[PDB]
Amino acid sequence: NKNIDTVREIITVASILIKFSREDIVENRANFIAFLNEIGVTHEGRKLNQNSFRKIVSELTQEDKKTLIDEFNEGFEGVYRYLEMYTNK
Amino acid sequence: NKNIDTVREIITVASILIKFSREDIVENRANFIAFLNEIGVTHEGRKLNQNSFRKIVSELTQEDKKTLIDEFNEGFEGVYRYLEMYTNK
Repeated sequence: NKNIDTVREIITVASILIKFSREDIVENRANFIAFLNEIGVTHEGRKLNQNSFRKIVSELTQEDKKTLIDEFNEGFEGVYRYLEMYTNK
Repeated sequence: NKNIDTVREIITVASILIKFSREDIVENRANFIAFLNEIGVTHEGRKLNQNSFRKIVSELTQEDKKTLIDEFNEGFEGVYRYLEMYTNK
């Protein structure tokens, strides 16, 4: 629906790669975007574009992030340092 | 939010698993539920249970399934064969 929904399922997904200890895929946004289209993570039901990716992950409000922090306590903490930093453009 | 939302992020995560050729996890609902508790797919802001898992996948409407067909073109073709057959109880 909005931005969080998509970040949400890419949080789980990239924590798979963290679970398997393949943080290298996570370590670059573009490689990861490609990876996104490949395994089929969509935004608003559409394919996920390079610019429109960066706006989803980065431009979130504090609210959206608190909502992730509340539901994905330990999970988002770690992987959201990773996801944030690797798309510090 | 609703059942579809749940299946949605769990879909992409299991296409990760078949990307890595780890269909052993996908091949049974229970192993998958365990893995759901691992990576942290939380449904209605709550922990995902064995019975509550089977509802999310099963009770979907034809419209909900068609919704995933339309939004997750490539992915739900593949993984939703797999996902559906392995939880025909």
